[PDB]
Formats: sequence, C-alpha cells, structure tokens
Amino acid sequence: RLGLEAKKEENLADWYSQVITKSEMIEYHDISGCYILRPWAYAIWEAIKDFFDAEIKKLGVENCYFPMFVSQSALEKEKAPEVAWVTRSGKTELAEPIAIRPTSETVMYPAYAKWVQSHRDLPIKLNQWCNVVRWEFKHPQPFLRTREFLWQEGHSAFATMEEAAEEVLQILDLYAQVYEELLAIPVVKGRKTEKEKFAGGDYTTTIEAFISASGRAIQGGTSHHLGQNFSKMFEIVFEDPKIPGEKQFAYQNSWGLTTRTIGVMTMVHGDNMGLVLPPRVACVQVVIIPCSEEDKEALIAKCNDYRRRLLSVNIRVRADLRDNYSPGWKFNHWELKGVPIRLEVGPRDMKSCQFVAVRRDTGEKLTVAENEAETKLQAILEDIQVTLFTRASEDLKTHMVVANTMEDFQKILDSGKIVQIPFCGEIDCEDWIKKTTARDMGAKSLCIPFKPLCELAKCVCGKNPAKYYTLFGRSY
Amino acid sequence: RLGLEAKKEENLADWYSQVITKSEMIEYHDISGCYILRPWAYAIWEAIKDFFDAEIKKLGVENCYFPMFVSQSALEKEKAPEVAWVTRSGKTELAEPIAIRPTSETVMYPAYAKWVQSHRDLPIKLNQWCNVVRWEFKHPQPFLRTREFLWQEGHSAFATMEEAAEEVLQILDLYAQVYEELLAIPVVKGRKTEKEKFAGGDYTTTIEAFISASGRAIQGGTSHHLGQNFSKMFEIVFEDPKIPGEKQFAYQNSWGLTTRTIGVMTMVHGDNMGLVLPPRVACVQVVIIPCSEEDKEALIAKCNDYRRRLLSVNIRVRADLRDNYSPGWKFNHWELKGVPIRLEVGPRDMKSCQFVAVRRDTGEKLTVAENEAETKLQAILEDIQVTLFTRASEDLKTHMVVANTMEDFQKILDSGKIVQIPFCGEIDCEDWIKKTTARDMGAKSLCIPFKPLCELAKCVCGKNPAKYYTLFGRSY
Ligand SMILES: Nc1ncnc2c1ncn2[C@@H]1O[C@H](COS(=O)(=O)NC(=O)[C@@H]2CCN2)[C@@H](O)[C@H]1O
Ligand SMILES: Nc1ncnc2c1ncn2[C@@H]1O[C@H](COS(=O)(=O)NC(=O)[C@@H]2CCN2)[C@@H](O)[C@H]1O
Ligand SMILES: [Zn+2]
Ligand SMILES: [Zn+2]
Repeated sequence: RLGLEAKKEENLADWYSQVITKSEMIEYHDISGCYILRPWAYAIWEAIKDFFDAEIKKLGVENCYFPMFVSQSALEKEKAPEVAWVTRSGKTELAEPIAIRPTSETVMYPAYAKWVQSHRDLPIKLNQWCNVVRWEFKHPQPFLRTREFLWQEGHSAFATMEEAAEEVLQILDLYAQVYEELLAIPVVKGRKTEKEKFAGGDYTTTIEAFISASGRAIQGGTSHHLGQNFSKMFEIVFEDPKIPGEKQFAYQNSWGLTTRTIGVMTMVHGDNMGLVLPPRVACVQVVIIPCSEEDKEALIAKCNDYRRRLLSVNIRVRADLRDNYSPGWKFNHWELKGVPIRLEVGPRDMKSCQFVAVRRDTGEKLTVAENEAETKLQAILEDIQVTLFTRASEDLKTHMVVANTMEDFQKILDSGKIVQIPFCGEIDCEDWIKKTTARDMGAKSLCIPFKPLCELAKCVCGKNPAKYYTLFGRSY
Repeated sequence: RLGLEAKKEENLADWYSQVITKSEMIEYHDISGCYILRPWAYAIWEAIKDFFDAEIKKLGVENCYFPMFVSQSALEKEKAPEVAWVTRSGKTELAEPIAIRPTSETVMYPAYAKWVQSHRDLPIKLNQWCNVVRWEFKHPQPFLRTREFLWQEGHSAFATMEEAAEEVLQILDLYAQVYEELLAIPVVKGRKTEKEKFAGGDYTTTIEAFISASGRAIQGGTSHHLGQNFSKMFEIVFEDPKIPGEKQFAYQNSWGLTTRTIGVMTMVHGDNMGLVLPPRVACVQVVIIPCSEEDKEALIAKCNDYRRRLLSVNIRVRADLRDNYSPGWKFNHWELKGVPIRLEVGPRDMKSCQFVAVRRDTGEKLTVAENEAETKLQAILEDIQVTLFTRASEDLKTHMVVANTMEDFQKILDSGKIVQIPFCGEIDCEDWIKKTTARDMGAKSLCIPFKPLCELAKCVCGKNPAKYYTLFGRSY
C-alpha cells in the first residue's frame, strides 16, 4: 500500500502502527514489547540528546557509565515484578542471579558512598545515556510503553536540601524545553501525588503531555527529590562542617527522560497523511525533489545548487535525485516521513527562476524566487515550528478545564478531556475516582500543577477539605 | 596513599589497578568482570565516539538502535557459552528464555531480510553505539577483558563482494586512525588466521597493538567480511539485475571497536607517576594551578585570564582554583590523572610576565612569556601527541622481529617480543606452537600482516611449505 489506511480519529492504534512503520521509524521484533529504532527514529533521539547533553554540561553535570547488572544485595538495600533476572550463562547456571537495571539508584549509590568523605566532595552531578529494562506485562506500545528503552538518567547528591531543590526545577524546565522548543509539544508542569510518586523519593515533579486523539494524558519526564531516603539506605554521609561531631546525610536527586518523547511527538503532530516532524528536530528539514537528457541534468544541477545553498545557512537538507523513483512516489514518500518542506523544482519553474515550497503541516504550496530561496525557507521552517506548537498548545487549553463536583467531572472526562479538580491528596480518595470513572480506563491523578487554572473548598470525595487543585484524567 | 606504590616494570597488575583508580577513571563493582566508568574514563570514550561517529557519516553510514534481547530462534539460525540468559522477570518465570546480545548479527539481519526486495534497497549501512555482554569466565581486566562493555558495531550489506571488500579496509583504517592519531598507539594491520577469525565470517581483518610491559599483544579492533554466510542463514536476497531469473545473496560486513581502547592507552602510555593522556583525547588538555588576600586574588585573576585565553584557541582547559587543596596536592593530583600540561603561575612569575608549563610525558618545565602563552602551548600539545606516538612506535619496531626456525622463535618470545614467522596457515600447526611455547601463557597467532617485515620457504612446523609471514606472540 502506498500510504496510510486508517484515519487518526477512526482507529488510533492502526493509525499509530502504520505511521511509525511507513515513515521508516520503527521495525517490529520477535520479542514482545521490544522495537527496533531505525535511523529516522534514532535521528530524533540524537537531536534530543545533543540539546539536553549540552545543557546539563552548563549546569556542571558530567557523563559516565555504570554497569547494567545489579546484585541482589544492592536491590534489597532499598527493598521488583518488572525486573529482568539473568540466571545462567550458556548451559551453566550462575551461582547467584543477577538483575538487569530498571533504574540505576542501587547501582550508583554504593559508589557514591565511597566517594563522599567530607562536604568538599559534594556536589556530585552525574548523568548516563543508556538502556534499561522494565518487564511490564501490559500491552506495550512503540515508544510510549516499551519493555526496553533508551534514556538518560541523572543522579545528583548535595550537602543541603535547598541546592537539591533548585536542580529539580532546573532539570524539569529543561524537559519542558525539550518538549516545547524541540518537539513543539505543550506540557503541564506539576508535582505527582503521594500515590504516583517515585518509590523511595521525597517528591516527584513531572511534565504531563496530552494526546488529544485518545483524550489521554502521558507522563513526559520526571525529576525527583529523593531527599535523604537513598543516602540513608546506602550510608552516603559526610562530616557536618557547622556541627563539630554530628554526621549529615547527602540530599539527592534523580531525573530521567526516555524515547517515549518520540512517541508523543508522533501522536500529537501526526496527521492522516503520515508523520510530521518539527523542524528543530527533523534530521532532514528540507527535501529537494526533481519535478531530454540535457534538460534532466540541468534539473539535477538546479537541485544541487539549492542543496548546497541551504547547507550554507546550516539548514539540514537532502536532494532525492534517485531516477528509479518517480516524482509522485517521492512526494508521498517524504510526506509519510514528515519532512517539513518539500522543495519542488520542475523544468518550467527552473526557467522562471523560482520553485514550489510545500509545507508539511498545512500543505501550502508557496512559490519562492531563486534569489529569495534561503531567506524565505528558514522563515518557513520557523513558522512551521511555531504553527505546530501553537496548534497543540491551544488543543491542550481547550481539552483542560476545571470541575468542582464528581458529577461534572465525570461528563467532562467522557467528552475526552482532562480536568483539574479540588483534591485532598489522600490515596483512598484517588482509588475511588479511578473506580467510579471506570464503571461510568479509569481516571488517574496526572499532576498537581504549579500554575493551576483556578484557586481554592471541599474535596471531590466529600469527606475532608481540599488541599490543592489536581489534574486528573485517563492516562497511558 | 598520595600516589602510586607499584612500579610498571615491577608489578603490572597492581600498577594497572592503582593507575585506573587513582586517576579517577575506574570504580569496582560487586559483580565480577563489570567496572564503573567514571567521567575521566568516559570522556575519552566520548572523544573516540565523536571522531569515529563523524567519520562513518561521511561514508554514508547511519546510526540506529536494535533491541538488546535476542530470541533463541534467532540465535540458532546461525548455530554460546558466553551468552547471558534471562529466564525470569521478578518472581514469575518466563515461558521461553531470552538472551543478552554478545553481538547483534542475529538481532539485525532478520530485519535486513525484510528491508531487501531489490538491489536498489542496497547498500544498507547501519551502526549503533551500545552495550554488549560476553560472560567470559577467565580473569577479567578493566577495559581490556570486561564482562560488559560499551562499543560500536557497524553492519553493512552490499550487492557485490567488491563493494564490501573496500569498506572492510576503509573501516580498518579508521580504527588504525583512532589508535594512532587519537590515542597515539601504534598498530599492526593484518588478517586473522583461520583459527582466530570471526565465527561465520569469510575473513577477519584486525589491528594488533603491543603492550611492552607485559610483552603481550592485544586485538585492538576488527573489521569482518561476512561474505554471503549470514545472508544465507537469514535469507537476505535480491533480484539479480544482470541475470533475469536467478537470485543473489547480499555480501555483508560487520565491524566493532570497544572500550578496550582506553585500557591499551593506559597500558602503553602510562608511567610510574600515573596516567598519561594524549592531548587529542584528553578532556582537560591544560590544567591551571595557582602557585596577602589581594595578592591571592590577583593570582586567581591571572589564572582566569590564561583560562579564557586558551578557550579562545579551542584548547580544553580547566582552572583548579580550589583553596582547600595546596599547590603540592594539585600537582600530584593532576599528575596522576595525566593532564598533558600543568600551567603553573606563582607570585614571582606573575610579576615577571611569565609562567611555568610542565609537560606530562617528559616532565620538562618550560618558562613561557605571557604574550607567547597561547601559541607555544598548542605547539607543546602537538609535540606531546607526537612524542607519545613516536616513543610507542619505536617501542613496537624494537619488540617486533623476524624468526625462521622454532628454536630462534622460542628465545625471541622469551625476551618479551612478538615475532613474525613463516607459517602455512593450518590450525593443527597453530595449536602446536601454543603447546610448545607454553611448556618452554602460550603464543598465539596475532595477525597475517599486510606489510610484513620480510618476504618468503618451509613452515615453522616443518611439514609443508609456508604460505605467508604471520605475526605470533603472547596475547591478552
Ligand atoms: N516502559 C516505558 N517505556 C518508555 N518510557 C518509560 C517507560 N516507563 C517509564 N518511562 C518514562 O521514563 C521516565 C523516567 O522514569 S521514572 O520512573 O519516572 N524515573 C526514574 O526511573 C528515575 C530516573 C532514575 N530513576 C518517566 O517519566 C516515563 O515517561
Ligand atoms: N570482553 C571484551 N572486553 C572488551 N573488549 C572486547 C572484549 N571481547 C572482545 N572485545 C573487543 O571487541 C572487538 C570486536 O569484537 S569482535 O568479536 O571481534 N567482532 C564482533 O563482535 C563483530 C562486530 C559485530 N560483530 C574486538 O576486536 C575486541 O578488541
Ligand atoms: Zn478527599
Ligand atoms: Zn605447517
């Protein structure tokens, strides 16, 4: 089949499966929940990596790599169902089983304890780009809920809570920046409830994205304040410089962002014609397509001219000069892959000193003169990035509203919206909301937003007063 | 202890353990054969990555990521003792065991078969930067023989053997370039014998390095011609464009280089004062050390002046302005870490418009005027990189000689040298050489060099004639 079959509003699952394969991003594997990242998908991850990696180095974070294997002893200092266990090498069984990391707290922090003698050893700010395994036996999805996934995990240890408190929001803003400025995805910054917070953590901050096709929200990336909980388990301690004899535990953060990003990018921006790449993230921003043997070679020459002219303005461009494929095949092919701009030039356009420039987001065919080629296209790329963010941003505002009763909350949820409600914060009430909304698949707490829409008031459960406005909704 | 205890010539094992820990490169882990890569070690890998990654993109290779998990079905298409097996997730056991990749041929090539319809789909040139597990139950060493290790693995598929034949040597030259131009390690390019070649491969080319302290050689990185062996196992086939009806198998290469690089860098260049970084690879090329409160702040100002002046010539520099450590502590500290140049400036030097510049390789203390600071230091950095390569290169020539009998071969081997001998290529003779040299730990074939010292003659075993001069020696 040439293009997509299922519409996004018709069958999101089929639509999603078709767009990720037809855009040459994903290939399926014979192990469930594991997917192959083809260059078109991996290039986006590299764009995210290059940005985020450069930004954390300004904050004084340094890259590293810890082992993928965790001892049982290390895991049970903290203490599971998602942890993959290696039990044999070849035919011979191991004396003791060894676990694949779902996260590296128990791997890294024993070494942190050895590196901390005094407060001058702090702060320690380390990051690693690696893979982790979480054997979640649900229905896995490419990018969004994968059994293996690439990510970064940062782990910081400080002398004071206040130092650690500032980094949490610094990192969370960098994640929002990755979602908003790179991927053009609007996000809601907030604190997780007690039920949804990171196990062993003091508090978890999160960025919540909204996938309007499902009417479901998704956790976009979290920054955790572990406090002194992990530094006690592994005895990360230093001499108190203010108090002669006493000993103080290190205040720790951990933070992580994954290849889920690419899945949210696909789900939000993608349309019924295929993938849609934000220019800031697209490895190919512009694709040049040629539209007598001498006249054919002249058409090739014009394309190589436009190619190198765009490279001189650092615009990531590629010329598709393969003569084995027709122009019509190329338009559709690069449509599916979601290249922001198709630079189209035919015999008549070449003669008239111009070319057709097709925007991927709108489908607008703009005729630009050869002299205004490199100034206009970057203006178009910027407008594509802005159009994508604005469209999605307003899509979020429209689908996020306030409700003060469980009755109004239910109907708003049924319309495919997420909604902020007066909430006490207690976990028994949170389970009741999931239970009641499922019977009337259940709605979960997404985050307690830093900037809520309205201000406080009885709780939705109607037993005790409300502590804060909390964002609820159906979720991935 | 302030510095190293064991001498390199005295106890290489203790020396190696002390230099990797005292230079803050390695930290030990509670799983045998697995080691923590601290920033100082990881930064070198990043330098190698940035170079190699940029170079293969010029050749038209694209990055990707395949799953770490391999099905049993996929492994036995090719067909083991080194393969780690996952058998349970949490408390519940998996229906079928799943293996951790020691290499990704069986993971990638089923997908390659699906992507190849016709010859226009070829060539496919893919690379991935990832971790792999080889549960080798020997005595593991940090960097050199690790149970988990970071690497890159490239996998290419072509229409013709000749295309694949050119890439093999292109990639091998890039590995030599990584060893010689980045790490300043001299290497011997050669073809592996039939015994040592990659299982399922047509032929393996290799770069052999020499660690003079042991008198042992080590495999530095290999580029393999898999031929049609793997494309038959997984049915990677396309329509023959020259022959109407017949069907042709894809000609494949695979190639890999690992964090072993850093181990060979440490073993070759390191001395009895600690690590020695080649300037091209050092994340800190120059370290500035300060040597009345107003006069102290003036000394700090001069250091920040030199710092930013070196950043303006893109020299990677850091100022160690920590007042909690003494100058003497800093000299030794950065000596152990092997920073090419210690830029030292004291009160008297500041007054005289000059500074002491200490080379790490030689220990030469050069006084450079403040005006000639940024032109001379880059000349010094270049001379350090050249001095390291030349010293090591001649170290190799001196320890690599020719022998024509088994008698002379034995004594030359006992002097701690590697030696090229007349060899037929057969595996029974190769085992006899390992057996005889062990009793008189055994010597193995290293490579059949492309540029041998001498030219052909009976074999060393003395049964049949010799086919080629082959490099033998004790090995890691
Ligand atoms: N199965 C998954 N597939 C893809 N991404 C996943 C999956 N599970 C969680 N994530 C994403 O990882 C992010 C970070 O995971 S996290 O559990 O919230 N945090 C940690 O593990 C911290 C960092 C080191 N310890 C989440 O925000 C979520 O978006
Ligand atoms: N245990 C090891 N630790 C560190 N490096 C190791 C270890 N075993 C092999 N190596 C290094 O990997 C290199 C590549 O490994 S290789 O076996 O020679 N080749 C492959 O696996 C090919 C690439 C994809 N399939 C070797 O040259 C060797 O120097
Ligand atoms: Zn309540
Ligand atoms: Zn022989």
